[PDB]
Amino acid sequence: PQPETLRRYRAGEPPLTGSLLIGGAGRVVEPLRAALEKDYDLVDSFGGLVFDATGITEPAGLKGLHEFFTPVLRNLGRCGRVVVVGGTPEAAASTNERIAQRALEGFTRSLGKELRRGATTALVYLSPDAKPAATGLESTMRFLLSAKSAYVDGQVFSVGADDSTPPADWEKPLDGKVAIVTGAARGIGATIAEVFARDGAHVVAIDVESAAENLAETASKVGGTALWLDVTADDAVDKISEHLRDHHGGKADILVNNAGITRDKLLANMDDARWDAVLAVNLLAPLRLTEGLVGNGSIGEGGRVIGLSSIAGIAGNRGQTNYATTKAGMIGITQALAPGLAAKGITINAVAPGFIETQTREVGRRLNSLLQGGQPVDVAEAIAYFASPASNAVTGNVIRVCGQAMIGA
Amino acid sequence: PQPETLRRYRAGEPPLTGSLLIGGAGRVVEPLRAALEKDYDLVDSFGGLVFDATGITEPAGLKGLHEFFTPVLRNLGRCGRVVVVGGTPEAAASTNERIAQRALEGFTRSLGKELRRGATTALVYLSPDAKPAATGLESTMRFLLSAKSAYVDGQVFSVGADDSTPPADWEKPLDGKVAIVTGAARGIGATIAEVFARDGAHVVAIDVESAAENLAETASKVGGTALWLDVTADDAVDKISEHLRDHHGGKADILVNNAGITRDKLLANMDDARWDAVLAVNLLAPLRLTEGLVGNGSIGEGGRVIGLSSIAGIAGNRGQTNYATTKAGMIGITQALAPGLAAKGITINAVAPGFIETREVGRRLNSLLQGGQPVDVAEAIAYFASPASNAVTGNVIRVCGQAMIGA
Repeated sequence: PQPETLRRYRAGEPPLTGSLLIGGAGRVVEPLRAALEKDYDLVDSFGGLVFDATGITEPAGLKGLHEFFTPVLRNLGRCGRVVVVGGTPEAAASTNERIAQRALEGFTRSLGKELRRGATTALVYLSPDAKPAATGLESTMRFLLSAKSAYVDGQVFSVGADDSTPPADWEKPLDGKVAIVTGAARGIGATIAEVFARDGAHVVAIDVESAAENLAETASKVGGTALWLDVTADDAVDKISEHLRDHHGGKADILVNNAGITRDKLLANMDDARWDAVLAVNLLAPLRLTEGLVGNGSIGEGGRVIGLSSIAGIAGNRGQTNYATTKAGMIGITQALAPGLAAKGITINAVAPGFIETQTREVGRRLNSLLQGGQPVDVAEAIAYFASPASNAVTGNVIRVCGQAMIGA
Repeated sequence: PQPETLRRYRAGEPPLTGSLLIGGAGRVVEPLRAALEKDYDLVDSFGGLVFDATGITEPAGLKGLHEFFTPVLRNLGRCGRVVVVGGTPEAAASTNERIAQRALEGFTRSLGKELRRGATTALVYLSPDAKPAATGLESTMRFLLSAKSAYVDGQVFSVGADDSTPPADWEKPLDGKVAIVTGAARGIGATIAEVFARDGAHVVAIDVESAAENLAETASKVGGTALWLDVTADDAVDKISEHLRDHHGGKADILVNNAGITRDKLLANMDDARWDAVLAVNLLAPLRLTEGLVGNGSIGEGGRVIGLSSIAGIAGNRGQTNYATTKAGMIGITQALAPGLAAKGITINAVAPGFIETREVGRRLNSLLQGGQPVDVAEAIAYFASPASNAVTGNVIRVCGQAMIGA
């Protein structure tokens, strides 16, 4: 009983390898069909199973989940996508509807732990205030119903009421956009830059001076520019804005707060410098860069801020009272600023990676529904989803990229 | 690292095994000191370490956690208690403060994973509209700072703004209260009935007809009354109301929705009966009983509803799409009904047990290195049931020894 080689994004291929079945009842089934009609193969294997649960307003109606899924799970293909779409529970028209809509999460997390051959589950809630066409839902569904979401599993997405505008080209969604990526010389940051450039964006790649030639290498590979910077410095916002003005028209559309450090130590053995330095790089700097780049006009309307939280921030981790406080605080930034940024036309989100390959580890690779570690592209893809200019109805969200890792809160 | 023999509640014993250090800065350290002064040993080990974080309004201020805890952890006693008290992040007076208070949860859960010898952590949030005396905070701090909270670890408790009255005797907190406990013939339900009776309550023990014999025994052993019936039936609310009318002036103070069943099957193989039975017992019935008993005034002002969720309903489990959906549903009832019930002076909360002895892998995969005991789940429920926990509602607390599994 072993790990599937996971399907990942490749130019030119259809989003799903099988057909797309949209079932259930409520307000989303018909407009989603109309929207996905021309790029997806509507009803082969099922590449995708979508259930509209928005019509379920009492716990007695949860039966529809069973009635829809049980006959069709046999036909779900390799790396197939299961998504349940509900109404935001707090916004339901009754306490019965709230209970039912909330119950949907026990279902989708459980079904993630049953699906085979790299297939995944997700739960998406849509505001009851979205218009009937649900154009604000489309970027979320397109990311989920595709190879891009390869390592995102068992999670919950929250879409608001606003309408969206599709990008000129769904395969080039970040075309014309300027994106700043911190910690961009290596690892996940370098890959965010890559996936960003692939989607059409011009990247400002930031890292510390010691990451020298590595930062130039990334910058060259992605067709962007290298900016050598300590993000904790008093003058970081000024220097970032100066580079924007000198090389990118004074604006950025996107900021990815990817740079991060660990200094693991048990609390009983913790020193001031290890606490402070991790707090400075991981929490204080992304807060200062977000408030300062928005505040000086560098990032404005249509803007996107994505932070890197992590599983240790949600579940805790031994020797990481410093790091986990900062990753929990990243979630705080994301939740606290979302209402203010909305008022300025900016979204803010966070991606929380689990076990991702590449510079005990055995357990860490195995302990998830997908039976394997993730790849840096898997995290980059979740982050580009949020960066989309059609993702304006997504804000306040924290999405683990973890293979449905067992560990949590 | 070996598992510790966990200290559990026994009468006449001190709540903590060493002294109680209360530190930090904000609106809570002083009034909390004043409240716990006569019943605790304020400052031989530390039996408890409480840090007031409410003063922290910026991320730069989180260093106070370390400055408080780091020097004193050396002396934290066996089965010791660490609690950080913060201010509800949603209610913060600035986005900086929300961010800093939100961040406290990475801190308490990571520290849960470091603490040795049985000792546990908790985060408590207190509404910024609570009065300076913080009397609504007292039931939660007293549960946490005692042996009763033995298997609760790494969790997050949410206290509102309302004042509270202490019971006449903190050791008999449910004296003169009437409690309905479903699924009470055996197991966790029978133990809830016992702990309730220990705490001075009159228990109305409910279970099914086939359990009539076992239910009678339990009722006699706790000094309560048995009432067998099928909680799914059209007449359940009537039979219970009728029973209350007879024995307890038509009124119950507490309802515990403990009855629940599993019919495990992968969804690909799920049949109608296995889905429907599990939904009916575990979700439909508790809801209908709550709404019914509230609806006819059997549960009124001072009321307490407590539901059994479980870790399955939070994290999911293979072969439990039915049972998980019901247990997430119980969290749904908790959260959805809290606002309207609060207007009637009733709280509603849920406990979500982890691995409880009643196999090798789930026993050990928690910070406490051991499975729980049915008493540990009972205590959590009795904590919410308290007449002094009226400022505690809409909470979901796991009783899992800080099991690694989660969402």
